[PDB]
Amino acid sequence: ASNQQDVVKELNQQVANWTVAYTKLHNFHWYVKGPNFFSLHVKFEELYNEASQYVDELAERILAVGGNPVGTLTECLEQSIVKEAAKGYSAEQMVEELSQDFTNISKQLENAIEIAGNAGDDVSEDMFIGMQTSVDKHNWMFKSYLS
Amino acid sequence: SNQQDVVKELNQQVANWTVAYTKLHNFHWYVKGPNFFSLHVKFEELYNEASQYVDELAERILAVGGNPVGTLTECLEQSIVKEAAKGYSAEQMVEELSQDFTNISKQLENAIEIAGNAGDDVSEDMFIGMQTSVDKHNWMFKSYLSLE
Amino acid sequence: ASNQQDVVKELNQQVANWTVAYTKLHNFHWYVKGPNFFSLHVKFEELYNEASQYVDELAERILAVGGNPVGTLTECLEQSIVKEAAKGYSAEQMVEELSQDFTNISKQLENAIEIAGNAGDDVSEDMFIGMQTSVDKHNWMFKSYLSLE
Amino acid sequence: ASNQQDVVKELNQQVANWTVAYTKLHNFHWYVKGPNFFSLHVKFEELYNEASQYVDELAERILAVGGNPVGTLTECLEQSIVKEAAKGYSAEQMVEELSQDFTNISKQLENAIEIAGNAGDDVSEDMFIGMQTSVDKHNWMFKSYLSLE
Amino acid sequence: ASNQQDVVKELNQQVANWTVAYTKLHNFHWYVKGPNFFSLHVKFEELYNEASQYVDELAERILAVGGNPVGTLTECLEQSIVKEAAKGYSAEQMVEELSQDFTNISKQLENAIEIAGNAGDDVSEDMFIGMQTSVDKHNWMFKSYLSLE
Amino acid sequence: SNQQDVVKELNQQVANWTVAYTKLHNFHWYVKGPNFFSLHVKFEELYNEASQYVDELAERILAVGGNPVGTLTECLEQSIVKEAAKGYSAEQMVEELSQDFTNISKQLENAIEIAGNAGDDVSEDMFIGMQTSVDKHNWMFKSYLSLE
Amino acid sequence: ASNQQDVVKELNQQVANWTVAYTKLHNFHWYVKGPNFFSLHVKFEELYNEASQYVDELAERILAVGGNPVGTLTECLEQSIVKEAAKGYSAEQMVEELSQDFTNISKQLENAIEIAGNAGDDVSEDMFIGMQTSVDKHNWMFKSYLS
Amino acid sequence: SNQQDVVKELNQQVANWTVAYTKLHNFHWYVKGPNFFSLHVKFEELYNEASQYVDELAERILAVGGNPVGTLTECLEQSIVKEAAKGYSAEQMVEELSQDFTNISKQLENAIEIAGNAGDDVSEDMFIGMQTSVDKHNWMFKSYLSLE
Amino acid sequence: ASNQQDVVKELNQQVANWTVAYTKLHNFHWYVKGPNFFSLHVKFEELYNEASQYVDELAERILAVGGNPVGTLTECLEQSIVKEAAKGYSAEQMVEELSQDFTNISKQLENAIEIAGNAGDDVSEDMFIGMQTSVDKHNWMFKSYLS
Amino acid sequence: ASNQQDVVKELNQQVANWTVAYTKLHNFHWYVKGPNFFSLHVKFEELYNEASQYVDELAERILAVGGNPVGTLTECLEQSIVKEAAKGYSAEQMVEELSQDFTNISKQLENAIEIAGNAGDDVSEDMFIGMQTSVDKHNWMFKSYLS
Amino acid sequence: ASNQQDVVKELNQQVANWTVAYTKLHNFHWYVKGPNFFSLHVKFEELYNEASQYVDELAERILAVGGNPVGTLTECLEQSIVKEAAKGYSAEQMVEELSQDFTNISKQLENAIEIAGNAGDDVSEDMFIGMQTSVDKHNWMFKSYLS
Amino acid sequence: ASNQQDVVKELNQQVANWTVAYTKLHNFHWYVKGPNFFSLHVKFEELYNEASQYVDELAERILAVGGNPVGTLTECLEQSIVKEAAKGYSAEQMVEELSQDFTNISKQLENAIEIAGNAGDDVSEDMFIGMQTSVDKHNWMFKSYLS
Repeated sequence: ASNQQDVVKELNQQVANWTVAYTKLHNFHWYVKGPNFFSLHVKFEELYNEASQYVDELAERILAVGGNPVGTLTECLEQSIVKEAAKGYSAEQMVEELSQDFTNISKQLENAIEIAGNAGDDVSEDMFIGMQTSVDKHNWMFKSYLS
Repeated sequence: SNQQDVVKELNQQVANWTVAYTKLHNFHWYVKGPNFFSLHVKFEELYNEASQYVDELAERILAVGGNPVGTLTECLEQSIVKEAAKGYSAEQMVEELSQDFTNISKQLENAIEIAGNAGDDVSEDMFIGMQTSVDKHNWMFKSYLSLE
Repeated sequence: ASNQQDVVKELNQQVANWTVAYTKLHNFHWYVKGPNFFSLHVKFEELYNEASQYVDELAERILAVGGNPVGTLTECLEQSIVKEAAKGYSAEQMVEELSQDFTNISKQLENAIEIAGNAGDDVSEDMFIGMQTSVDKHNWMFKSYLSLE
Repeated sequence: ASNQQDVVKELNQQVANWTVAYTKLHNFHWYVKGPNFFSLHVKFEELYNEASQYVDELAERILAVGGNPVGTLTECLEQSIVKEAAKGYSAEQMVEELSQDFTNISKQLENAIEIAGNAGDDVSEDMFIGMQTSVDKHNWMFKSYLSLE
Repeated sequence: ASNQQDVVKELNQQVANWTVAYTKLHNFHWYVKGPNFFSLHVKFEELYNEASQYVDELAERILAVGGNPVGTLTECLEQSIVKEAAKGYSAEQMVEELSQDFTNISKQLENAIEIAGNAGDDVSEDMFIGMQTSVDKHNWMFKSYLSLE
Repeated sequence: SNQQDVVKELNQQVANWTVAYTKLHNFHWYVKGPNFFSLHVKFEELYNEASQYVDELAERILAVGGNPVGTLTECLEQSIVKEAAKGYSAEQMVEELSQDFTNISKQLENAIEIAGNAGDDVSEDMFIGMQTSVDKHNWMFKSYLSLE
Repeated sequence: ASNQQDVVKELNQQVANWTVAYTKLHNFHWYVKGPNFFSLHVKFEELYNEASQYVDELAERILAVGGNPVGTLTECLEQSIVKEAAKGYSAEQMVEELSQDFTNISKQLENAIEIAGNAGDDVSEDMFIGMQTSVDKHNWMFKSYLS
Repeated sequence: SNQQDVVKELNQQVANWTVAYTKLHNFHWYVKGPNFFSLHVKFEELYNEASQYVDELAERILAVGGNPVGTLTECLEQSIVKEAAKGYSAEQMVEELSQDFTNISKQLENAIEIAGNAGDDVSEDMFIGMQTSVDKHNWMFKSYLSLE
Repeated sequence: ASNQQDVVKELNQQVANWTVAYTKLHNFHWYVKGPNFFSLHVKFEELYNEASQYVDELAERILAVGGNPVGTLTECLEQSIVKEAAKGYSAEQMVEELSQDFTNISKQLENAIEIAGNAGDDVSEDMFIGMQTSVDKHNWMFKSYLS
Repeated sequence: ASNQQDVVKELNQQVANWTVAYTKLHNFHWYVKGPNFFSLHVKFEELYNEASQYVDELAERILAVGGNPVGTLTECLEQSIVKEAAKGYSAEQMVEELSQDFTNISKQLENAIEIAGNAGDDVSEDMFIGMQTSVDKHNWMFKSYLS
Repeated sequence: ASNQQDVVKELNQQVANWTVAYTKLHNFHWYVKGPNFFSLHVKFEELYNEASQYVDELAERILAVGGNPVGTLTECLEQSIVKEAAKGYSAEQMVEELSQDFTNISKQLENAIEIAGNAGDDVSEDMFIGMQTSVDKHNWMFKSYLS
Repeated sequence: ASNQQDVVKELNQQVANWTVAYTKLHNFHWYVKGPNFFSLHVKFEELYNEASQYVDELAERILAVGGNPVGTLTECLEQSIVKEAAKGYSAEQMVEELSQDFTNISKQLENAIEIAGNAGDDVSEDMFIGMQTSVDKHNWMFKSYLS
């Protein structure tokens, strides 16, 4: 079975993931090179803007259920399954890594949705579903770019 | 649970928010103190949100062939939200809204279960959307009330 | 010689009328049926949105003159000359009733305007005038919609 | 135990339904006649604009789960439960048919929602819910427009 | 072989028609009655706003070719093929008359277009085309509204 | 004064502004001189304002059960505003508009008194609103005309 | 009885009042301190923006009736019943003073409305009524803040 | 040429663009490669433009007393635009759209002549407007396809 | 008779005219003096903004028919019938010259429209008609300003 | 006597100048007459709105550096090099006076910029530069209007 | 060791400071409590949005001068003089800490401005000035809030 | 020979550069081809719109300091270090040339900034800084596009 604290853990996992992703997306936004610079430069910004929205939405949901949203970078770095950007990525490698991150995040969300549903936290469940919706959509786009 | 059970839950909220709509106007008008400007506006944002819920849930009832409660007398009879009493401080207004939102969120948890079991996933989704906002506002109310 | 208190009474009478009308308009907005559904469904919403504006305007004026705006539905139902919706109304019957309500309100406003002016409350007087302007305009539209042929 | 493939089938069923409906709504938008012309002419456009949004949303979800969205009109006509417009429909008959279509679609969506949930595709499930919400709402309006008196 | 002067005559004919129509549309906008009041009340306003745009466009074109735009109501009433509103028109009769006016104007425009082109005034020709486009479109809507059943 | 007396005053303005609407178009088209750009636009702003008055006052007449003048022939018969003559300088156009606005403002002062005495406070308010704009524009016209 | 010149005097009294109030509101906007700084800082700006609108509206009405709007600070300082801001006001004292100013102005307006009406200047009368409407509304808010 | 000949030309385009509307959705969904983001959006802009043409030309047919093709079966029977096949590269999608636009522009040149000769200057103007956009887009397609 | 290349020549003639006019309008926008400075200063900007739109519209039409739009100032200066601005123009002289330029351009457009129509290039024909529409309208305004 | 205090002095000089100018511009806005009425009437309003922006910006900067922004009309009239409007100007005289005021202000700003830079108050220096940019631009327009 | 490299160092110091501040401001935005909740909750969001703008602006300037913008949270935490949020602050303590951070940042900016100017990097200098302008303005507000 | 006249020289150099660039950017906007057509086609338009803004801003500043802004294409071609477009470039070559132009312009601006500052023309200096900021930013993007 699952309880409210289990959902808070799932919520914080995402706050952590997207806080790290927010910076990695800035890194990619700044360092991307090649013929597709203009498209990707903007696409990465659209993505980190969406990431910041998710961070705030999930963090305030944690507050709404009486929990503590991870509020330090040190904590986010410890929990996040999204790793910081290495050095020297080509445009292709950046999209490939983001695609893997989104694949991993979507998988975590499938589990988070089940946990929330079983805990009776339908609000958090709905938030995870909305996030998975956009994550899966963007991932399809990444894979198409890479095809 | 069946469709009529869900209609009962939908009307329960139409009633709650119709009463809350006027109570929020009351608080909007009578609020006093150094936080007057912030709360005067906050209460208006809340009653605008309340009117949206009333129309949304009422039209969902219509969409499933039911009759939305359309008189104040009926809303007063079904609402778990009380009308404003006489004389409140800003602190007391936010405390009461917190009580109301806590009560409504609890009622919604059950409504969600009933809608889901009846196969009314649309109404279920509407209740979830409402509970989302209700819980968010409640956190804000409790934060405002915290002793500094 | 009317006084401020007399004006507050007139202001609350309208707060009550429009609070009741606000919900009656939702009722008509939801229950209207027939070939004119789309137009009326929308028109009734425009009307209750306008009703809410009146309720707030007049209530805050009462506050501006040191009075107490009626803050409960129970009190509104007691003072309102606008009665709650009954069951089984056709679109035509809904418009007919709103027209009668608007005719009644406009008449009350004529008296309220006189009272406010006599009391020297020119601000409340102006608010009643603004309301009567819209009420009469809408009533002409209702009567036109209801005209035979 | 439904699987992803079963959900894609449900998603394409709707892509097909709404692609056909998109054109049927243009037909009604163009051929509607009578005293309610102005309201219906516009309402039908709002409906096909909404239909186009559904087609794209569901098609891109199918892509997001690795499937193939039906990309031809021929295929859509084959799967769609929504049939093309016939000749000589009055405004009332148009609304009656759309109501029947919406009733049929809502029923299909109830099943699609169950399939998606059982398969663990909560995103597609949510999309079907959103669609059913609007379909049911519009249907209530159609039925109200069609009500006698 | 038409000349610029012939085109100015065609331009003023329309300035006159639409100036008269501008007021006739206000009349219909004010006097329309019946269950279609809300839709028609608005439609007639959209039409006179469009009429005002035509009057200014064509008048300033006449200026652009060195001519004199008819600048008085008396002159407009003299040239206009659009007659002023009579009393006691039902909504249906109003739409019927506007349809006849639009049919008459479209026919005049067909000739005006030919005259402009023959005179080498391709700008005025284009303006007449734009006007005929809208006139014909509106006329189809009027005729659809008027269709029986 | 009674309601019909007020309707007469309302129609008087519907007539005035319907004629002024076309005269302003005339001035809008025929204005010439170094101030062409400013006046060409100013006259358009004025006729747009004129159309608003016509519709507002006409619908007030409808709201009191009267018949708004709906033909140009009738407007020409009741208007105290003359149609544009042939040949004006920019200075002459503004001078005539000033004359018209002065005349209308005077007519409105009486209309306001009539409406008030008849108990038609709504029409009175509409006349006041119009007089407000009319007087403001007239000051601007006179300023433009002042010798530098 | 009252005449047009009497109304012009009433109009100029307000142009003067609000010209001085415009600056006092800036002073309060700049010097307000305390926990309510953010709300009051903005509220005072909204008020001086409204004040500037009144100054222009009433001044141009004076022009419309053939009068001369007070156009110098020296003149406004001589006529205004609104006094310039002292030094060291607390947030509470600022609202208290504005409330007194609005009370005084509303009282002047009641008289100005009567004067204008008796002079047959219904346009100016209407302008005074519109001003009194907002002045009374804001005063209610000030008193509520102070309650 | 007569009015019915023009209606035939108008319906030919309603058919073409109704099929193109769905093919553009197809390309919008299936496009892949490093230019995915630019083309994904470009194709959407194109189908939105396509829907505008369909409604415009269909209502022109109505305006001349004709019957606009209102079923997919009829559009497929009259369209010179083929439905998307299975499997395209980004380059192949743009190449096919270029072929379609070249074909449509040629068809429009004739439609324009027919409309003009029939005295249907309104339909002629609509065809010209469409050809304007079609030719502009085609230049862009060819530019995208140029070997670097 | 006329062919597609003849139309391209007409299109380039206008691209050239308006490219030169764009700069002359800036010159007038900057150097205009006198009591009407504010009106003309803005009017000239509105005109060069419209000029830039025409340049792009006609140039891309040339591309659409397979031609080469004049893309250098040297070429535009060689083809343009609009001459660069002299020195010391009064406001009146500026409007007078623009009026003459518009008269000349409208005359060229009448011929360009005939050429395009005879070549079967109805799209280009329509573009010339739209340009002549605005050119004639603006010229009427110039003449009225000068009357 | 400190450098920063000298900068505050320069900031207050401008708060004073523009507070007085704010009212003088209303005066000109109301009393301007002649064939250029419509243009100047609006131009003067655009100028006082701009002036109000300066007063607030500079006043709050003074606050940002721990100083006291002049918050009374009495004080402003004492420090301002901009004098109140005299009686009955012609439109030409109004523009001539504003041009002289702008010339005087720009000269003061040149000094203020050097004082701010010398004191290391680069923020205030930047604000003075921004003001001088607009002042000089408007002055060029005034001179052009005056021929 | 070059002057331009010293400027990049100054630019990265700020990218680091604001990246950390971005998250600390989210923390305060989420955890703030008390009667001033509504005002501070929004104020802190306005501040982190502003912070995100700085990070991108400065990061891309570093790129414009051929440098490497710090693109990892790990790096930012090392260089930032802004420390992560501690446990359970009162609203007053949150504002007090931000005020100290802003005071520290403004002091760093004063130096960065001189370094940039000395290196002839006037673009970076201007960016630092822009940042200092807002930082100082916000700090004045924080201090006013704290009395 | 005066310092201010040297600044006018620097201002005109840029008015000339950007007037020529305005047309070269239209050329590239029209003739660009290849898979990056859509991105570059729009990017080049954004650049010429920006260029038009510079020409007007700098031209009117020259006017603000009593100078004569170059108002003829003939003059611009003579002073501009930006050369007109050659025949048939590849997309890559277009970006390479713009990058070199931007590098050359930025270098000129560095000098112009020092000249303006030395002459005490801080307004012109600020304008040059603003231009250099955008030029350098665009150049970083061009270089990134080129790998």
